[PDB]
Amino acid sequence: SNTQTVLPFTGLNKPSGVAVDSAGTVYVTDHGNNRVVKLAATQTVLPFTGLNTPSGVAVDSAGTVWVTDHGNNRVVKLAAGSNTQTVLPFTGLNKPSGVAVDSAGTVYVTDHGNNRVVKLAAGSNTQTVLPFTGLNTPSGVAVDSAGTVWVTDHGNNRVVKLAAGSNTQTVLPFTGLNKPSGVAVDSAGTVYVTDHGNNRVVKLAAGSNTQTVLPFTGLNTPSGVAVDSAGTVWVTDHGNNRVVKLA
Repeated sequence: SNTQTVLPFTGLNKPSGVAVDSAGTVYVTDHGNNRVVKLAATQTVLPFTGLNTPSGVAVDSAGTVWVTDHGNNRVVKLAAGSNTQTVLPFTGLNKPSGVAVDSAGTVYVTDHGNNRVVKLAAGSNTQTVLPFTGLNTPSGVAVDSAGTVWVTDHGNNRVVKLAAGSNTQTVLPFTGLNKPSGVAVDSAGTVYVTDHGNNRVVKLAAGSNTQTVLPFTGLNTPSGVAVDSAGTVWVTDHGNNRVVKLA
């Protein structure tokens, strides 16, 4: 589509990240109000407590929600319907900026202050550090079925990926990025990036050597992106306190 729609969230303040689950429920981290809200396919506020500028959210097939609680250097999780949040046994995080979960329940976090990406396997209590190199203030992460990890390397204006069990980081052929802030990948392998400083969302179609600019209009400093099964793209339009979607 070429016409966006604005999602009917209310009272957002600098939304920072967005996730969509298999039933089309949209979750948003409302950075300026220290909360996470959700809209089923009238918003609901999830029962997190003591969040400090939440920066990213991910949701798995069971409906468990994970949030990077940036100002408290931690990752918190709510199981579906649960009333108590759990702090995950990550250690050493500094200003965590984003989170993604794969089909296996493995949790990946961009550890922005430490220029690294860390992961916690499902059923594991000990994190591992991924062998990215040269990151600077990584801002977002996405993971696909293959277990390939994509990261927006915000401080170097680039997007990098790491294949599963590999020592090989690939720089994706995006062009002219300015503080890329979020990344999403769809089942076809298409990669979508929010280009924060250029007020645009770009996309590298699977197989393509050059990026395409999605037809959003009016964005201001977009901060995060999620894609669903049907290729609908959701973007947190941070500067306008709103969330937009494009079919």
